[PDB]
Amino acid sequence: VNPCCYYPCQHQGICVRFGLDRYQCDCTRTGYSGPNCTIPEIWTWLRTTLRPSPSFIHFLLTHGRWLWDFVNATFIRDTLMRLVLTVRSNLIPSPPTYNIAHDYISWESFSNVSYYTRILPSVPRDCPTPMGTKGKKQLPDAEFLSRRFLLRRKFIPDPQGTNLMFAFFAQHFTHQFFKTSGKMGPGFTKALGHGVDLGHIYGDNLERQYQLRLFKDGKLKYQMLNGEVYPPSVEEAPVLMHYPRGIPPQSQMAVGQEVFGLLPGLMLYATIWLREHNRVCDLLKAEHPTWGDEQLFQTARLILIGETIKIVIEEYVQQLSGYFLQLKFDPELLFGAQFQYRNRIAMEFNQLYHWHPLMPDSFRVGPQDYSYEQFLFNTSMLVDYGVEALVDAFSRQPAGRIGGGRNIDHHILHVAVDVIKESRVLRLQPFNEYRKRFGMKPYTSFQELTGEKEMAAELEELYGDIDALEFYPGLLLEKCHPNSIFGESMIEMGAPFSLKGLLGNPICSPEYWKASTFGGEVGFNLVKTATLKKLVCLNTKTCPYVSFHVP
Amino acid sequence: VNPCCYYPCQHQGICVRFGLDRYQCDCTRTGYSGPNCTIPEIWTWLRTTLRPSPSFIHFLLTHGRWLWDFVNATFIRDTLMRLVLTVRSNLIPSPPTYNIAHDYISWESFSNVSYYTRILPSVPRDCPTPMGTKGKKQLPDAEFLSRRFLLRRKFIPDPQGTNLMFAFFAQHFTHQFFKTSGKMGPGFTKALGHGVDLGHIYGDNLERQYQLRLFKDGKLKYQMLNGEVYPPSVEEAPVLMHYPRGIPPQSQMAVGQEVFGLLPGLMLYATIWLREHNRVCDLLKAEHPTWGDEQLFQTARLILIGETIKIVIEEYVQQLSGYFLQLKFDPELLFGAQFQYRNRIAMEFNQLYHWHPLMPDSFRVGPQDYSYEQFLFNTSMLVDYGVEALVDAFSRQPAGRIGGGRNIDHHILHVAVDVIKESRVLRLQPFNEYRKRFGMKPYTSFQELTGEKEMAAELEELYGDIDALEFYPGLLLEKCHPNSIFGESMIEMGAPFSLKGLLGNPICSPEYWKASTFGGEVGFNLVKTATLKKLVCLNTKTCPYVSFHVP
Ligand code: HEM
Ligand code: HEM
Ligand SMILES: *[C@@H]1O[C@H](CO)[C@@H](O[C@@H]2O[C@H](CO)[C@@H](O)[C@H](O)[C@H]2NC(C)=O)[C@H](O)[C@H]1NC(C)=O
Ligand SMILES: *[C@@H]1O[C@H](CO)[C@@H](O[C@@H]2O[C@H](CO)[C@@H](O)[C@H](O)[C@H]2NC(C)=O)[C@H](O)[C@H]1NC(C)=O
Ligand SMILES: CCCCCCCCO[C@@H]1O[C@H](CO)[C@@H](O)[C@H](O)[C@H]1O
Ligand SMILES: CCCCCCCCO[C@@H]1O[C@H](CO)[C@@H](O)[C@H](O)[C@H]1O
Ligand SMILES: *[C@@H]1O[C@H](CO)[C@@H](O)[C@H](O)[C@H]1NC(C)=O
Ligand SMILES: *[C@@H]1O[C@H](CO)[C@@H](O)[C@H](O)[C@H]1NC(C)=O
Ligand SMILES: *[C@@H]1O[C@H](CO)[C@@H](O)[C@H](O)[C@H]1NC(C)=O
Ligand SMILES: *[C@@H]1O[C@H](CO)[C@@H](O)[C@H](O)[C@H]1NC(C)=O
Ligand SMILES: O=C(O)c1ccccc1O
Ligand SMILES: O=C(O)c1ccccc1O
Repeated sequence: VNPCCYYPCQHQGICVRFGLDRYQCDCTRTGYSGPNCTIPEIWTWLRTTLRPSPSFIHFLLTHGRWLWDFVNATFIRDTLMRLVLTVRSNLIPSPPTYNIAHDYISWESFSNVSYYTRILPSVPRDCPTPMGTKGKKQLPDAEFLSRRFLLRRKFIPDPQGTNLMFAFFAQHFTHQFFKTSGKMGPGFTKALGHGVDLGHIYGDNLERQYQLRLFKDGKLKYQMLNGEVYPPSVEEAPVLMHYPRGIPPQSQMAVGQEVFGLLPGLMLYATIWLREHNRVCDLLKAEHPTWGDEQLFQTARLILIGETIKIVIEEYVQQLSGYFLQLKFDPELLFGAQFQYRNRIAMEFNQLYHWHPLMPDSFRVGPQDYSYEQFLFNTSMLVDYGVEALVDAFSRQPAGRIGGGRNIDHHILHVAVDVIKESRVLRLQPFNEYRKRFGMKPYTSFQELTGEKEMAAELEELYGDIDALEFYPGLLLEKCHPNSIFGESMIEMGAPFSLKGLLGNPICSPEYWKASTFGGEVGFNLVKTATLKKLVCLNTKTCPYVSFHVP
Repeated sequence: VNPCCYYPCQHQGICVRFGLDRYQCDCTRTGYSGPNCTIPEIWTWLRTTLRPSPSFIHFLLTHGRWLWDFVNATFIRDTLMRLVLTVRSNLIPSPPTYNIAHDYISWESFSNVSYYTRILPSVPRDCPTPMGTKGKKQLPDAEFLSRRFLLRRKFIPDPQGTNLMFAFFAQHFTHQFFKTSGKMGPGFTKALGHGVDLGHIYGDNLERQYQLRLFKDGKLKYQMLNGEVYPPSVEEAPVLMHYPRGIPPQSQMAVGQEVFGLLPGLMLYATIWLREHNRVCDLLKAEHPTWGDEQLFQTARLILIGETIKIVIEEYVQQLSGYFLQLKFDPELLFGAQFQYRNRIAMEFNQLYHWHPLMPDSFRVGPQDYSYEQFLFNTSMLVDYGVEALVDAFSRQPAGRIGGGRNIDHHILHVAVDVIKESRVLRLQPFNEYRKRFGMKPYTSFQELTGEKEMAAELEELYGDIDALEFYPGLLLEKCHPNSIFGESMIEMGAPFSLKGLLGNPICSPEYWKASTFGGEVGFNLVKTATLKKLVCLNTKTCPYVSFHVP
């Protein structure tokens, strides 16, 4: 039996098989010694014995508004902000390690970027069970598993007050790096940027960019409807889009992210960001009359990437975390650390970001309450209503609790079923293993995972061992932090993926974080001072209620 | 007139144009303040006032064998070795900056790797002269310039004792990252690895790899001739090669670097390294009976990359530098520094590596003395003679002095003419500017550059201003260090390009420099203990004189 199936090596040691039987754990720089990397070093032991519970830390970061307000106003902010950054980022490896194709480091894994990387090698195809050593020889029927525990019965709204504006933002945003290759199979991605390259705006390939490009003042092609700016028509800018057959080019918006074409929510943001890139071009042109198209274009894109990363950290992540510490985007807090300004999308991080439970039961656009059947492909709602309008709406309606269970609207429940299946193809290791890998202690019972006894009892008969509970179901079915949108593992496993993928962008490097990179103090400030509100409102005839938090 | 043409911004400040006229220098983190980044900071001034002449340093590193021997045996070795590494690496920017297409940072420059990057933006196409502000309005006719100063009259051998074994090594080696795209124009490269990916052995693209692959024990296809191993035939492994029309597949060796097909020197090494990869596979298979093709293949490639980087630093660079300090390859000397494990090939670094003057007047293979006319495409010399034989030969014959002037054999003189021309297309800035950029003070006269008065006088009438002397000619025509293969600028500008491109490989990162990456302590040591001699001799029936230094 493959010894590595027993996941022998601890604390990130590497299981290497030898001989027919045998295996050896590589505990290089692990912090532990021993045959399974279990015997700590004085400092390592001392370090972990004092490491305060993730739960505790969370508690602190969410209480004492008063105390925190003071802190946010002292230097201690940056101090912490930096600390968070560093310690968080360390769990994610760089350079990348393994891929769907290699549970080893190989030059090809490091070079071929069509692959999504992974943090934990697959459960060896020669293990006795589909999870390794424990559990049933067959896993719960996803359809069922999804219908029994992820299927929304009564809408549970997210307590943080996360509204639709955030739900759509998160969607649209994450759809620039999660873009699994259809024809290539799972574990392959079309987004070769692996990060925030704003490729869903400019196109995932050069040709497609040139298509959406106006080639005048560095602008992106667009069109006027009701004397307002929207993306161009597929007719105008002949790019490939995904619209149900029967919808004509003249009625399709060309945009950069083929899929975005079906959900006014997506196209809404796609219009704001287009509008923005065009506006920035005009600014640049003022300062640089001597500038050319590309120079302008290229520079604008650099600025937006800046805007995007700021809004994402200070407004988005703030909301999602509910922390009282005011997060801050300042790539200089890292100029002292040993950070690698590079990022590669993890298949695990893709699963984890399947926050479908945010989606509501019905989409209320004022007195009007639309159905999925009226939302899902409506090629007119955007133009009809207008940016400002829809923004106000989405800003007001709440999105559902993410973690917790049974909160995924049936219209998109299939997605989650597919996620489970896909996971298995990827031979993803067990939830409990990942619990460890990301600093946590594994669950000892289904009753501990979920906060209750009922479904914890069924999962038990279903899976057979907490040590066999899968990644995604484990993430979605774990008990939620007091009044949080989700629980411990979501944060403890997601945050590193998130923060490494945000600071590890070439523009956060000391090399590019020069004001010249952005066209001067002008462009630079745009980056240094972005706001979700400024984003919408400067590109709309009238500023509505804009916020990730429902009023 | 474009103000940036005057190269106003000092010490790496960035010239940004503004308004029709105007310009502003971005001295962010430059070390200087001021309108042109000229007013130092106390520490910066203090730092440069003590910075000992590069010449001095060189002197020290080349005398006192006695004193050095002691030092090489103390910890002080590592100490220095590390220092060299860090301080050297800093001149090369990471992430990369500009490209043939953009004299600005642009996401596209950071993403599109078909581009060779550059350290210094081009001389703006709107400047009054082809070099900016100084010099003639037309540059010296390359053909002439090459015939008057680079054309060998009497062979000057390199004093360091560099032989042909080194000349060919350097050639073959550098032909894995210098691989300019024919159909794409200058400034475009086919080697998307930008470093030591050993792509000239395994192929520059996946398909081509699979072609040269045997798919058994992780081996590379090969063939037997005289009961000895050589690469396979183009017939056997149908890969694309470059052989004059009329040479049949059955008579062509398939190898990985299409061009290598024409020069027994290249194919000689290509055979050694193939032989090696196959041998390592056998080792791996012993330890890992349970291993598969890919696992074996992939792992072997990782080990060779290791071997290659060791031989390159400790034997190759040692010889080429003539230092008494014993250089050392230990990626851990960097685990403390803030280094970025990534590398991108500089167009400037490509020019600089055009060491054609190494090539002899005639190739002596024992009593036999062959002509270029008998060497240049001889599809049999290798098989005829045998690895061991040719190795001994090349190890004994000396190669010419690189720097100095008039030492390029006429058979390949065209190459240098083309280099000059190509430079101009790239609109490469002036030698003197690069002198500064890499820490040096610019030459004040042609007589100072060259050690003499004669040709210094002609270059003067030719160029018109030392401030107009071009990159390559300036490198090749500058006065050689006492008994060195070349002068100051070659080392001061080449070493950083070299050392950053050697340590900035993902395997030198603390993430991959685990013994598990190489299949265990076995593979690991292969890397940790490589020798040019071990390389040849373990793959040959008999060990000959092998060395980069002529006996
Ligand atoms: C009207 C609402 C939405 C619909 C109809 C929807 C549907 C889908 C579908 C069908 C897929 C493809 C996999 C499959 O075949 O099941 C997908 C993938 C995914 N969705 Fe959504 N989704 C919605 C909202 C969201 C939101 C709000 C987010 C952001 C949390 C999100 C995150 C993801 C992610 C990250 C993937 C993976 C994409 C990839 O790897 O290519 N989705 N979604
Ligand atoms: C029999 C000896 C050699 C011949 C016939 C030769 C010839 C050439 C030729 C023709 C090119 C293409 C450019 C052109 O059209 O002129 C080339 C490029 C170059 N050679 Fe050689 N060379 C020889 C030895 C060397 C050696 C010893 C080195 C190593 C120092 C070297 C380094 C280079 C470099 C780096 C390039 C640029 C390649 C690229 O960018 O694609 N060559 N050589
Ligand atoms: C990246 O890796 C994938 C898988 O190794 C490569 O895709 C396959 O490549 C082989 C050889 O060309 C083909 O037989 C397959 O049909 C390819 N497609 C898929 C979906 O597997 C891909 O070519 C690699 N890309 C690079 C640039 O190396
Ligand atoms: C890398 O950059 C080069 C130049 O920008 C791209 O090559 C050109 O791309 C355009 C659009 O496809 C074509 O019109 C040219 O014919 C292409 N070839 C050359 C030699 O310029 C190249 O496509 C880019 N590669 C990527 C992956 O972005
Ligand atoms: C108020 C104190 C702020 C400290 C900020 C540290 C950021 C959170 O750090 C996280 O802590 C977890 C629990 O120790 C670990 O498991 C994670 O690896 C780590 O990223
Ligand atoms: C015996 C002393 C060894 C010192 C090793 C330092 C490595 C050489 O360092 C070089 O020195 C040059 C001159 O100062 C600078 O111009 C270069 O930028 C730097 O890389
Ligand atoms: C190492 O791990 C294996 C598998 O979990 C176990 O059987 C073995 O006893 C462990 N050895 C030690 C010393 O912990
Ligand atoms: C599309 O939405 C509009 C409002 O924007 C609504 O009037 C119309 O009926 C919808 N069409 C469909 C097919 O749902
Ligand atoms: C800045 O540089 C320009 C161009 O070399 C020069 O004309 C100008 O006088 C300089 N200004 C200062 C203060 O050095
Ligand atoms: C090729 O080299 C061999 C020796 O290896 C020599 O005998 C033969 O004449 C050469 N052929 C050519 C065309 O130079
Ligand atoms: O810093 C965090 O804890 C965090 C948590 C969730 C999402 C983003 C984050 O930065
Ligand atoms: O360290 C150096 O000075 C050096 C010089 C030339 C070539 C390689 C090198 O490492």
